[PDB]
Amino acid sequence: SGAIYVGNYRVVNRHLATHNDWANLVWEDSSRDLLVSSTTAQGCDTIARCDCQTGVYYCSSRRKHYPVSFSKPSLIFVEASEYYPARYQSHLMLAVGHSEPGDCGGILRCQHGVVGIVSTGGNGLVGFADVRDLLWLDEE
Ligand SMILES: COc1ccccc1NC(N)=S
Ligand SMILES: COc1ccccc1NC(N)=S
Ligand SMILES: COc1ccccc1NC(N)=S
Ligand SMILES: [Zn+2]
Repeated sequence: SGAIYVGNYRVVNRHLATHNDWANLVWEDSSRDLLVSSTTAQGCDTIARCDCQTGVYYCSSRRKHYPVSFSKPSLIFVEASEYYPARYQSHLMLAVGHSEPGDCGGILRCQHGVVGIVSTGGNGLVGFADVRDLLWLDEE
């Protein structure tokens, strides 16, 4: 689990979105595994606006943060999970690292702020759903 809190937006994995999230939906994209919902309070997080390929991610299944190098957001043929079938998951970044379902929502961060959240795993890779292209998260 885990979320990003930027202004009056809450950013979660679409597959972990709550009823409250769907009842307060701002935007969702199955292809990206992202959902954003409205919030009443303001949030602690700044979104990275950058093309960094190095950062640090939180892995709940290790209670550890790991420094990683990661690929630029791509369309990545992700194998079936319990939430999605095998297709092109878009805006996905891959790194060599451990990942489990309960790790989805872990933050990846660079010097410019939050880059994305854990979305995929398996075979010694971790995939992150990028949020740095969602410029609208910074206003209104
Ligand atoms: C690797 O993360 C950082 C490094 C230096 C400054 C800021 C950050 N990012 C956040 N605190 S979200
Ligand atoms: C980080 O999540 C995964 C790890 C391994 C395989 C699949 C997934 N995706 C899920 N949504 S549970
Ligand atoms: C061995 O840990 C898992 C268990 C089930 C699904 C995915 C994982 N994670 C990796 N293989 S990175
Ligand atoms: Zn950066």
